[PDB]
Amino acid sequence: KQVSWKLVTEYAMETKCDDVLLLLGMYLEFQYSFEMCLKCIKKEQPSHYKYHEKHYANAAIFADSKNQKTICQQAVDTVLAKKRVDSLQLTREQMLTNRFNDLLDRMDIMFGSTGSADIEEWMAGVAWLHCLLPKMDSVVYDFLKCMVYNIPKKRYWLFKGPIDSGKTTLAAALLELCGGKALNVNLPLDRLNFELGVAIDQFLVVFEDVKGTGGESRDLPSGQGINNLDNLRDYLDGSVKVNLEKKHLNKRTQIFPPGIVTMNEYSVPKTLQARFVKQIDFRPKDYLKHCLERSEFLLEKRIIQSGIALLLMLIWYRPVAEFAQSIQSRIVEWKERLDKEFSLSVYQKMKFNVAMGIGVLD
Amino acid sequence: KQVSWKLVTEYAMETKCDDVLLLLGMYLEFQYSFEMCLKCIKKEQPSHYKYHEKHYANAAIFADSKNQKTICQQAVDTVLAKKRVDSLQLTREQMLTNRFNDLLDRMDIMFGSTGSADIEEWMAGVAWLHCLLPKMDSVVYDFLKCMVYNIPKKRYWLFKGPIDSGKTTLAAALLELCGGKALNVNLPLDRLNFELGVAIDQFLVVFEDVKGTGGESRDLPSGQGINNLDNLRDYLDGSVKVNLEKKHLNKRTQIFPPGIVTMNEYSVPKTLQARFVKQIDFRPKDYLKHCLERSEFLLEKRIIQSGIALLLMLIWYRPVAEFAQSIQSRIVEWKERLDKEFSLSVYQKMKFNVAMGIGVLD
Amino acid sequence: KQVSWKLVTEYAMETKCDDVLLLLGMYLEFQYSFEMCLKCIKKEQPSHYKYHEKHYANAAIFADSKNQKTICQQAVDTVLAKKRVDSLQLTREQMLTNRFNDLLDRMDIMFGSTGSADIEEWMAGVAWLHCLLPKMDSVVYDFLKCMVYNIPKKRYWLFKGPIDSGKTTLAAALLELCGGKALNVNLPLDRLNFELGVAIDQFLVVFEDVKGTGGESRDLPSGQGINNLDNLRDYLDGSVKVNLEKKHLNKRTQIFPPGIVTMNEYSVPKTLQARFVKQIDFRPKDYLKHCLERSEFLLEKRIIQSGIALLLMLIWYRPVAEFAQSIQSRIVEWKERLDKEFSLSVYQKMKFNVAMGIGVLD
Amino acid sequence: KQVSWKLVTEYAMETKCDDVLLLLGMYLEFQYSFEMCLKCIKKEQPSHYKYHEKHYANAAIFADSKNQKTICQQAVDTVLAKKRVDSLQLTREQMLTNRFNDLLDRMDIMFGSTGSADIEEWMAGVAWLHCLLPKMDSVVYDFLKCMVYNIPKKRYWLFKGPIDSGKTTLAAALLELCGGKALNVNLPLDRLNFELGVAIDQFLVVFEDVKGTGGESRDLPSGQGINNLDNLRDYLDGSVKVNLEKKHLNKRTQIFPPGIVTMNEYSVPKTLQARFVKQIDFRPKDYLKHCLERSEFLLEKRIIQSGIALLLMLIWYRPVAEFAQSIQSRIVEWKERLDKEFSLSVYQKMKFNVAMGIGVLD
Amino acid sequence: KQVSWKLVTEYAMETKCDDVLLLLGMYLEFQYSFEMCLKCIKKEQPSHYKYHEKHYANAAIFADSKNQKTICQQAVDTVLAKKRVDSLQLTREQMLTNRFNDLLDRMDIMFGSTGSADIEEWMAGVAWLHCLLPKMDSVVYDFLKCMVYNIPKKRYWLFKGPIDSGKTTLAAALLELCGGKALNVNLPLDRLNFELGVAIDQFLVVFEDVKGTGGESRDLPSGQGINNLDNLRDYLDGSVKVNLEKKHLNKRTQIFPPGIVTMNEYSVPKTLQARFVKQIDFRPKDYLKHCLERSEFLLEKRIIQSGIALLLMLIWYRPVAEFAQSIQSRIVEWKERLDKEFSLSVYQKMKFNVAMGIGVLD
DNA sequence: TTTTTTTT
Ligand SMILES: Nc1ncnc2c1ncn2[C@@H]1O[C@H](COP(=O)(O)OP(=O)(O)OP(=O)(O)O)[C@@H](O)[C@H]1O
Ligand SMILES: Nc1ncnc2c1ncn2[C@@H]1O[C@H](COP(=O)(O)OP(=O)(O)OP(=O)(O)O)[C@@H](O)[C@H]1O
Ligand SMILES: Nc1ncnc2c1ncn2[C@@H]1O[C@H](COP(=O)(O)OP(=O)(O)OP(=O)(O)O)[C@@H](O)[C@H]1O
Ligand SMILES: Nc1ncnc2c1ncn2[C@@H]1O[C@H](COP(=O)(O)OP(=O)(O)OP(=O)(O)O)[C@@H](O)[C@H]1O
Ligand SMILES: Nc1ncnc2c1ncn2[C@@H]1O[C@H](COP(=O)(O)OP(=O)(O)OP(=O)(O)O)[C@@H](O)[C@H]1O
Repeated sequence: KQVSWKLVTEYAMETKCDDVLLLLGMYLEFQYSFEMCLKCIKKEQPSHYKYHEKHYANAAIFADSKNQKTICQQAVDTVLAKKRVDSLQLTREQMLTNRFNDLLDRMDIMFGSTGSADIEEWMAGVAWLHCLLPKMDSVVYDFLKCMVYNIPKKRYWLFKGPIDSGKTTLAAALLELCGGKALNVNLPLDRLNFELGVAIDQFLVVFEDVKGTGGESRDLPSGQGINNLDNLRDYLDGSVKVNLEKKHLNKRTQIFPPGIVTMNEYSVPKTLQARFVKQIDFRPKDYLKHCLERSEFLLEKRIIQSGIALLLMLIWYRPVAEFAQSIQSRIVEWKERLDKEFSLSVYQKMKFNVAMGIGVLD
Repeated sequence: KQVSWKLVTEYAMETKCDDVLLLLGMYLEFQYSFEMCLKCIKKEQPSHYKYHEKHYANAAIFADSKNQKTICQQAVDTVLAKKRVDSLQLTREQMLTNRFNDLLDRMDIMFGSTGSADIEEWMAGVAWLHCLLPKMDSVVYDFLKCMVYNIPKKRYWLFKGPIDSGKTTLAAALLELCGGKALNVNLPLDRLNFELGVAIDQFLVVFEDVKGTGGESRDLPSGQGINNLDNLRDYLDGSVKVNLEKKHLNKRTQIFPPGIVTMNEYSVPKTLQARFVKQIDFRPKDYLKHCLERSEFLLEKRIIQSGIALLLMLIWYRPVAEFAQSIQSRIVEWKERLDKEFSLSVYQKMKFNVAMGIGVLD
Repeated sequence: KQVSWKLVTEYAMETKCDDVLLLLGMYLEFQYSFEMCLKCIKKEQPSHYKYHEKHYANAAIFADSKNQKTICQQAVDTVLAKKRVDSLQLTREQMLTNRFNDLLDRMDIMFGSTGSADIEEWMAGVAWLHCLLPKMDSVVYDFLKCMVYNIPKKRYWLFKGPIDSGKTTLAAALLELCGGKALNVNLPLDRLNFELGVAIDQFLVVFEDVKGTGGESRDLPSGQGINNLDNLRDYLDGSVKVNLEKKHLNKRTQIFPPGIVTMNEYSVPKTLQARFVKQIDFRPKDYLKHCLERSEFLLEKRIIQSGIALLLMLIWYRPVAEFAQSIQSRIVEWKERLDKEFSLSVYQKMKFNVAMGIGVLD
Repeated sequence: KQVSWKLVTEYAMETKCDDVLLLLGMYLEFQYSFEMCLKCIKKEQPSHYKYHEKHYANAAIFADSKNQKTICQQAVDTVLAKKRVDSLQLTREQMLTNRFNDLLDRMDIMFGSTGSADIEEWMAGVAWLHCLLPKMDSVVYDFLKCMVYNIPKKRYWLFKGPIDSGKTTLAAALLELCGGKALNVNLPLDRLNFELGVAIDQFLVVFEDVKGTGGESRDLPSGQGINNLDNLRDYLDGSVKVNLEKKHLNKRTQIFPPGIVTMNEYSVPKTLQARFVKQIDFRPKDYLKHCLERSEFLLEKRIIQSGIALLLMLIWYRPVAEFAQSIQSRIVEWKERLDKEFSLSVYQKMKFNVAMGIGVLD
Repeated sequence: KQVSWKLVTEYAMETKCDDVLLLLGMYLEFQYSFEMCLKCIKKEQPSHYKYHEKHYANAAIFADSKNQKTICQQAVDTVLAKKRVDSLQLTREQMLTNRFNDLLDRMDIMFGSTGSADIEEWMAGVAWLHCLLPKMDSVVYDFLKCMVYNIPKKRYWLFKGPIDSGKTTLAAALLELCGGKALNVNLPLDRLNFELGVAIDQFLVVFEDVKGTGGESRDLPSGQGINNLDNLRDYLDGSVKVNLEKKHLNKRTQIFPPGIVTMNEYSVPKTLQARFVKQIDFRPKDYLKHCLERSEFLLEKRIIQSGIALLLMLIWYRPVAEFAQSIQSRIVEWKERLDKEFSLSVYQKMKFNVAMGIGVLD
């Protein structure tokens, strides 16, 4: 009998795998009898144990094929093709709705019975982040809607304040939530053309730590990047399409994606100040620092970095109506979980602890 | 049975598709039983719902093929082959006529039953455009004739004015109208080689915001652009063929397309000035700004960037006689539709509101 | 009859071989009659004499094959696929356990019947290393655990001391034990970006011989290393992912590995100082250089640079329960072997010889 | 009836051919009958006439094949695979053993029954070489052992001497004997890195007359060598692995091979002095040049840069016991020829003619 | 029935054709019936008419095959393979002897019944060129032998003089006579580094206007000749071999070919001067110009550029015994046919017309 | 494999 290339393509679709070697390696594991597969028995990896029993029969025949890499390439192409279609057709709401479904699937596993994570420790993260800025949950919801509508000029946000004020911590969580890339515009003017190539097909971008100049009078080290951004007007305004370049590839034309800019207290030209919708000032606070000392599991597990943390904040704080209609059904079930898991006094007491600078838990 | 490679080629032809991945993805959509196809039922994409029912049977057999990417490669080459045949055998007038027929097809959707656009909003955009320069519609018509005739050493128009005077706005609409590419000349002398490669087989090009030198007397930056263009004379002149380059690919040879140059008020070599046919000055105007502040749905929907808007302006203003004979029938039909939906007084009222800096739609 | 590709795939897996030529060459050796095979009789290479008999028949048929290289390419892909899967799914603690099993296999060879090394000479190396810093074994155990947990901010160790004070030596041994790469960051600021591409998918890095500035007052030749690091805080803190560049390749995004920093006695910014978990001071000591000078077989055999010496040290000093569960069996066997091969007085004397600076062995 | 691919593969192993074109060209010769093959009859080339009569029938069918280069590519892969195996499994002593057998095999034909050379000619070369520097054979034997043992630090000798000292001429013959390369450290230190990858996999290496980087102080043109090697220590001392690079290619790590520094008499830093076991400084000598001027034969056959002469120098002087154990028989089997045919007085006569600068032969 | 690939391969060997497009073009001509072939009847090209009848049958079937370029590729490889076998194995004299046979076979045709040129005009060319410098035939005989023996240092000669010195005229004729290749030395070296790959497998190479600062006294620009060659002294010496570039094929290790350098009478370093074991100075004379002016077929038919003219000159002047041995029957055959047709007095009077600047004919 | 990117 013969290999079903179809069953491989279904697995590649369902795992969303798009490295040929990873696809190859995964599929080969299934050739042993799932009935005794230790990975199955220990429930170690969903992409294995959910699928081993189904694909076992075909994996055995695949193991005898002489065409193995060809089968994988065709499968992987199917996954890549689906992404091209989606990018050229989905609405930005649907894109975001997909991204949330992916995160919610991880949370189902992660706070599942097999899952490692402690929902309490992750809720401690939410209390800390909600403390980082006034009206934090509203600020997130505003940012998200701004990215979805992607209204020209009204597109870009500025994070400003001294080193160790958490701005990159928040940027990373947002970037994890939406998907996107960091970029570094401090380069000399030539290499920028490949930097910007990273933006190709992304949903967000984040500009790291753009060094101004003259602020070294206040110990802020001088750099080029502010002048470069001052010269990247159309990329920021997003009004017309632009051409983007990768190594060994011909240029590609699209609307440059929206995003975030982060900096120390350099002085900003009014030309550039005009382009940001919103400036958010970050400032350091001792009680957060003292709390972190006592609450170190937050850092150890990277909780405060994680888009998973922000999604819990949204689920906790914001009305069911605000979420895209299809996932509202899942959202209700998560609100129901959290309501069972915490009384509001539990949550409030945590926030109080953080404000005291005491360890979050008591 | 076997896959019909012919039917796939037909689908590629009729969608004018020329990405192998997009084609593959699209064709695989059809493999599911047509009758339940939610994309069909919700009438989401004509590129799908027109074709699914027809292609379904062959799509199922295609889904089993071990050879899928080779089948798609042949179809994509057929679409590319037709483009090259046409590029070597059409008149410049015919090319523009075909391009216009395409925009007119897109307009059927925008204002059709699916009707996602509002024709009143898009007609508001035309009012703002007809304010941007004296005799705007006459200027557009003169440029179109210039591009069709393609008279050697009389092929290029110069736009200059302050920043925020409107240059790239108007270039963007002309470029969508005719089809073409933007190019950046502010580069080191090596990178120009691959950069100018982009012009291959295009109808227009636009050289974007060419930087001069000594412009700091006007608080401009300075850069390569002007001294660099002063070398590239024969590309402007278009009297003789030239040899054009792509990455990993051999030099093509053709006449370099006609086009537009944009800049701020750098001072220009009189030699380069003599190579331009026509210079158009742009100036900021307060009432356009105040009108825009009160009319921002123009920006939000990119109306004033869009080639559809320039086509609508021509249909409103120009005699049917000026249109190429084949499309005069469609032009007459669109004129009747516009005359039905708008009085002159309504259009006059809009234009008067713009002159007063009011929101257009009172 | 026909070639079994499966048998070649097994050999490639069992030998963990990932060069197509290395694989091809060795498999061809099996075609000659194993029953006489001088390599087998002289028990020279395990990867041969363990396998020759088993694979013999298939190797003979493979010797006739008309497509040999395609077989070997498929086999090598299978080995590479296993690495990709493991890279993405193992815990760091399992990676180290695997890294240990590999070395224990090679030790079973070195000190086995083939006897190509003397365990007593290697134990001399252990004693000399143990005297290089107080509580050396506890120091090494702490270092390994630190790399295994990879707790953010708590990630980097600093080695200071005069030249020829062993800091390179110990780093080399640790790197041989764990796997990883060195890096040089005394470069100018631009080319650092390609340098840091080295770290992609490594377990450790060593920033080797960072030049400071102004140390040249103590004849420490000055350079940009220190100031480059003081920019790189985000990579060191390890709290969020970063983008790494390779030549002719796209960026790739990951957590930046933990590592070690070595320098002569330059000054440090307090900012940089705060990023280190622990500082270790190296001082040159006369009895060590004199003992080396009278025990030079150590150097000649490159013993003291070798991770095998570190593994022997851990086994000698540290409890079985402290090792990962699976390998505790091999640990027990090796303890028993070493205990039988060395009474304490032997080791005590060897240490005391080092203490006297005389040749270790007298 | 069909081409045996195996017979072609044997011939490739037999010849050790590793160029697909050479293999193809030669094997096609065998299609004519060996019975009148004039190359066979005139005994022109062994790699033909030794094999034609065996391979004849297969070569006829080979000449009718349609796949000819495909057969030959597989055969070249076999020989390259063989090298890859040996290059990784053996140690330096067996490598040298095989290396000597190769040159001994050649001498066993050059002075063989063809008479196509007379060893007498080479003995004049041997005399000139033994006059070149004292105790010459022992200096070679010491260097050979030194480069075999590759003991750390003790890895480099410095040649020194002005133009026409012969230091290049010597290094050439040693590289002929060993295999290895020379390297231009006087390259500018940023580009220099892309040459260092030449050292990959090399048994032995040489540094080309390392220029004082302020060397023109001695009226010797300056170059980066001494600046670089003042710094780049353990590439020479070979204690630990270091990393090396090529243009458009990856880095690779190795122990940097042992070798020879050469210099014209530039200023040398103490760092760079410490690298050397030996710092042999030597002169152009007048009778030597006058000898060659009267002993032109030695240059006419390039003898004084051929390692074949060094092998003969060792064969004459060195005891049989000093050589690799099995080939000691071949050492006897040469000493029989030399010590028969040339008296030590005849040998001393040649050395004396050299010492007098007289034409070596009378 | 089917194409004989063997018969095609014979034609490629017969023609010594080694371009796959040329070969394909050639063979397809034969598909028409040779019996009426105009080219045959016209006796237009020997490469055709000698072969059309023989190959017609096979060409007819070749014309229908669906893989014609595969046949031609294998055939072309057979020709390239033959060259590689000869390249390594032949004596330099034997190579030169083959080259002469080829030229003599053309002279059979040129002065044959085809009679497409007259040895009258060519002998006028001989007479003209025998004026270019004293005893020209004898000077060439030295250059040939210097090249055949290829003795180290004794491998390069320098032509010197003004412009219009004929030095390129002489270089051209020698390169044709040998079948060498050409190179320009005067580049900034890292361009030339890859270009030098051309030198692979060549009997001879030549360098045009080896120049430098030694002519900027006369304000003639410093081409990097004198810059490069004092470094590249080894390549002129030819004492030792080196590795050389190609696209696609592996780098090839060879000695450099011996060759020629030329200059427009710049200075030379004495270090470099030593490599020009001859140097010869050339200066214009007006009567030679007037002769050309009155003998213009000398230039129009390129006679005075052509190696054929040198071969004619050597046949006239040199003794039969001075040639390579086996061709001397052909040497005698042409020496007869020459003096059979020319009295010395006519040849001498031709030379006297040249010396007078009279048109050679009478 | 080159090429474009590296490399400069
Ligand atoms: N608001 C805050 N007040 C005090 N400490 C803070 C605050 N935010 C962050 N921290 C501390 O600073 C550390 C680093 O935070 P983060 O990386 O986000 O700072 P940053 O100022 O945005 O950095 P950078 O500008 O270098 O990207 C945190 O791990 C935490 O210990
Ligand atoms: N003539 C104008 N008067 C007032 N506002 C204008 C005018 N033209 C453009 N604007 C405003 O400025 C924005 C920028 O327009 P655009 O980017 O085309 O102008 P530009 O700065 O002159 O062009 P470019 O970037 O090509 O040099 C417009 O979107 C509109 O909001
Ligand atoms: N503690 C020590 N006391 C004396 N000699 C030492 C000591 N440690 C190392 N050595 C000697 O120094 C040599 C070099 O060691 P190593 O490279 O590890 O030193 P280092 O301090 O890291 O030097 P550098 O920074 O100059 O590379 C060793 O091979 C040994 O000969
Ligand atoms: N000891 C010697 N006595 C006399 N002549 C010598 C001696 N050694 C070399 N020569 C002459 O010098 C020529 C160049 O030799 P070689 O390249 O080996 O010298 P080198 O000292 O390495 O020079 P450089 O520093 O210029 O590279 C030889 O071909 C030979 O003619
Ligand atoms: N001996 C000569 N007397 C007079 N004119 C000569 C002589 N030799 C050559 N010429 C003239 O010089 C012209 C060019 O010759 P050639 O190219 O060989 O010169 P060249 O010195 O090598 O030149 P360049 O340095 O420019 O390449 C010839 O066509 C001829 O007209």
